[PDB]
Amino acid sequence: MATFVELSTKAKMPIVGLGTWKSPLGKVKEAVKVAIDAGYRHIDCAYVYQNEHEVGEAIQEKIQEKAVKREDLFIVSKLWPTFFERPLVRKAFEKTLKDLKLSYLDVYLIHWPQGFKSGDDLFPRDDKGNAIGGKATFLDAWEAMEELVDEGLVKALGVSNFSHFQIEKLLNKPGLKYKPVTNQVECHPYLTQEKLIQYCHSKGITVTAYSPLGSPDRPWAKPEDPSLLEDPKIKEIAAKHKKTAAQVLIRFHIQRNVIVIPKSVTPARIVENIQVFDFKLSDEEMATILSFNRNWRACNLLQSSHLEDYPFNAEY
Ligand SMILES: NC(=O)c1ccc[n+]([C@@H]2O[C@H](COP(=O)([O-])OP(=O)(O)OC[C@H]3O[C@@H](n4cnc5c(N)ncnc54)[C@H](OP(=O)(O)O)[C@@H]3O)[C@@H](O)[C@H]2O)c1
Ligand SMILES: C/C(=C\c1ccc(C(=O)O)cc1Br)c1ccc2c(c1)C(C)(C)CCC2(C)C
Repeated sequence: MATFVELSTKAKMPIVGLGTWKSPLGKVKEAVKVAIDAGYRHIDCAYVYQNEHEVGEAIQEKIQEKAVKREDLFIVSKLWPTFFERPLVRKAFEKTLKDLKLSYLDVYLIHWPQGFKSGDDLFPRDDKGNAIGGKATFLDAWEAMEELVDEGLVKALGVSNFSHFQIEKLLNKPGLKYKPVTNQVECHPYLTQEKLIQYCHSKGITVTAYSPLGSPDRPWAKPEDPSLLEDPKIKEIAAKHKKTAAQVLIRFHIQRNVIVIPKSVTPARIVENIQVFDFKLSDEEMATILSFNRNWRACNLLQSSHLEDYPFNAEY
């Protein structure tokens, strides 16, 4: 049973959620069911994961068997950047909600700030594999998303992979109806996001940490790339508490009041990843962990730097 981070809307977002990127069909349903049993109330989803239909099946199953009430679940999905054109925003959302078998989402995020070529090719790219842009912007998309909140289909809106410049562009848009309640970005001891977190918090925006374990199963991983779970200095701290490295990496975010969404389809690990409310990292331990900041991203497979609004060039 998790503590919470309060949003600007006063809604309570569970500080630990379940990630579902690359959760396979046939394992993700069981993953969601084990997580709800273990006390997870926050599930992080996306159109682009192409598994929301199986997540929906699992959620509905657990609501049916009285394991959990809808209003105690916090469901998040994301709009993919091939759907920034107004009518596509609605159609994309409708498929997401249809797949999830829900009547509303708790938060709906812009997945990525750069617009891609519009339509149902989710990864439009040239021969060399660089992304093909579209003319619709994240501001166009936000406009259409705000309707969903007007209609009660989404409780709050958010962003993902935005630098502070792009959040400024959003916050400083004349005639804005709803503000982002969270910015979901990569965060872990090698990418501590100190400036970005400070910025978001000062604007009443929470931060959701993705890839908190360094996404160890990412396909583009080189053995030279650092590994957090195998990091001796992380493992020292885990040992001190007789906890696992994974548990330390998750607890790190909790103690910064940052929401964190570790992904697993392994029942033992799903349970392990929420056993993080019975210990506390000392100040010196937090300081030590923060010192590991390398500014290293597990997640930037996007050959999209040539397009406008690329978020990762900025200092923060
Ligand atoms: N907004 C975005 O752009 C964006 C981008 C990336 C991710 N996300 C979200 O954030 C979530 C989490 O990030 P991520 O999936 O990239 O990587 P991650 O959560 O850092 O790591 C997941 C990997 O670690 C393994 N694992 C999980 N718990 C473990 C434990 N206790 N001990 C050892 N290994 C463990 C998992 O294996 P098994 O699954 O085989 O157990 C999986 O291979 C995603 O699922 C997604 O919902 C969002
Ligand atoms: C994999 C993907 C991005 C992506 C995937 C998952 C998540 C997430 O939230 O977990 C988040 C994200 Br963000 C992507 C985006 C653009 C492109 C590609 C993949 C490939 C590599 C297929 C070709 C080139 C382009 C640039 C079109």
